[PDB]
Amino acid sequence: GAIEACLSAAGVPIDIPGTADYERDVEPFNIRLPYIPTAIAQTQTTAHIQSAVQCAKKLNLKVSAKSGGHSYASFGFGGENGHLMVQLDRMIDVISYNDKTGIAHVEPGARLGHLATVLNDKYGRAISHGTCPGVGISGHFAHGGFGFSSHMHGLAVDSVVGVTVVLADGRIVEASATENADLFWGIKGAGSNFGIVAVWKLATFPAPKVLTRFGVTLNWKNKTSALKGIEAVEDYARWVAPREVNFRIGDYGAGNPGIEGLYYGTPEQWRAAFQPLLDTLPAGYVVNPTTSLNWIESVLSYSNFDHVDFITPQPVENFYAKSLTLKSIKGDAVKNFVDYYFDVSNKVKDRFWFYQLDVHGGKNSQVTKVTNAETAYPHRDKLWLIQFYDRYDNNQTYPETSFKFLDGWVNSVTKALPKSDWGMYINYADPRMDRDYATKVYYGENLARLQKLKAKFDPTDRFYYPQAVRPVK
Ligand SMILES: *Cc1cc2c(nc3c(=O)[nH]c(=O)nc-3n2C[C@H](O)[C@H](O)[C@H](O)COP(=O)(O)OP(=O)(O)OC[C@H]2O[C@@H](n3cnc4c(N)ncnc43)[C@H](O)[C@@H]2O)c(*)c1C
Ligand SMILES: *[C@@H]1O[C@H](CO)[C@@H](O[C@@H]2O[C@H](CO)[C@@H](O)[C@H](O)[C@H]2NC(C)=O)[C@H](O)[C@H]1NC(C)=O
Ligand SMILES: [K+]
Ligand SMILES: [Zn+2]
Ligand SMILES: [Zn+2]
Ligand SMILES: [Zn+2]
Repeated sequence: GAIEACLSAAGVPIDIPGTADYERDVEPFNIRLPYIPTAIAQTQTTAHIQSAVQCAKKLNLKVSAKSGGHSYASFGFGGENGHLMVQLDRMIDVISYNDKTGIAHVEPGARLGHLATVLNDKYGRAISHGTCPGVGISGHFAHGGFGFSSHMHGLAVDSVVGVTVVLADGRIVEASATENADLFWGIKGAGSNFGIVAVWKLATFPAPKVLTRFGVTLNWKNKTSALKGIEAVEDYARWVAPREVNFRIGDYGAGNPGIEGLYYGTPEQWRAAFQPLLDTLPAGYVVNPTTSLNWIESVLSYSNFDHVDFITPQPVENFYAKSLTLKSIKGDAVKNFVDYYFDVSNKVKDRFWFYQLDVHGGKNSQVTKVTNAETAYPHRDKLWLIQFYDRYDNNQTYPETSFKFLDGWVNSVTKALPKSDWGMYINYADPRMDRDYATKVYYGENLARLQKLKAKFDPTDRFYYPQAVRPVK
């Protein structure tokens, strides 16, 4: 067909329907949302990426990059059938490392586990990114990237010092603080909007030698306990929590909430740093035993797998997810949250679900040392990052009536807050919002600048997906 012929003439490898490569590359991480691209360009070089974009232009197609394919909305496909899909996951190398500056150049199909493995094993270096080893560098870094080092060292995006980008017109350009700084600003938080990143240029830190994983089983058996407890954790997060502590409250057992965390220091140093919160928690919590880790052991520890060096996709899932970023959860917000928690959520027994309340902001959070004005990322004024997750078996159909579960929980918080108090996080992409509403909540106070930037770098909407920023001049 026209697109196949076009790709072939340009020397761009293409997946053939019916082959193993096609079957692998076309599989969404969220099998709730499969999409059928018109063709899959399995790129090996920056030139292939540029050729693919060129082919999209001449055949008037929409083009979408897929890196680790972890988009909760399958946006790597385009969020709909019929795009040219630029499949990036064979481009996995740390192109170069500079031992004078600590800057690594990295290909856009490297997964977080593979990246961490190469930087640590080969160079003794580390970056602050997410926990899941199969996640793509590109989708992740482009929109933020939060994990168990973000309090200490900031977002994955905060490591970005430069990018090589393929634009909607197929030109290759460099972006950094001193070259195309407007484009650089957009890539660092809304990067799916402005081109396909071909090379990430990343600042690293020495791989930590002394880390302690900690956990506390909270044992909140009623509404009172959970209200008092979430309050105690916010206060600590807002005012006390030292730089070295990274943690969240999570519940993976429909009523068995815990704190899990990573501390930059010894077990004794953690205990002293956390003790003020321990003194305010409702009585009946149990401090679980600590685990002493080095950098690469910690990556493995929070993995949920027996290895981390992933160069292929991780097992697919079948789910819906939502998110919230909040200034505070105090007042009616936490009251409504806890009611719903016990009256509704804890009686949902037919599938696996979770929430995570991430300590994202607060006084000593590195995330918060960058303003909303400095990069595309719009949540620098938010203490909490919240994930809600609703997962069925792969052989089951996600039922239409099941959406209202996470919808209800999110509403219970939002109805209690002014609109300026909360947003949503595009790395926990929720496709059940129209283009205008979603970009309002994903990008906050930065949306007006993003729209103007979009009208400069993608006026035709070549990179269209249902939740892309609108080009507005
Ligand atoms: C599946 C999964 C996701 C997780 C997990 N844990 C996370 C955590 O510890 N911290 C977080 O902050 N987020 C976590 N997430 C969510 C993921 O971070 C997001 O789902 C990321 O967006 C995933 O990125 P990726 O795997 O690369 O997703 P894609 O579906 O390929 O792309 C998403 C988005 O990005 C665009 N895009 C891809 N590639 C490029 C390039 N090269 N240039 C520009 N834009 C690109 C896509 O088109 C799409 O729009 C844990 C788990 C298990
Ligand atoms: C919620 O649960 C907690 C403990 O799980 C309750 O506190 C316990 O119950 C009574 C009343 O305070 C005390 O005699 C116990 O010793 C408490 N146990 C612990 C471990 O502290 C609390 O009362 C409950 N709140 C309610 C039911 O409203
Ligand atoms: K198609
Ligand atoms: Zn590897
Ligand atoms: Zn308080
Ligand atoms: Zn293994």
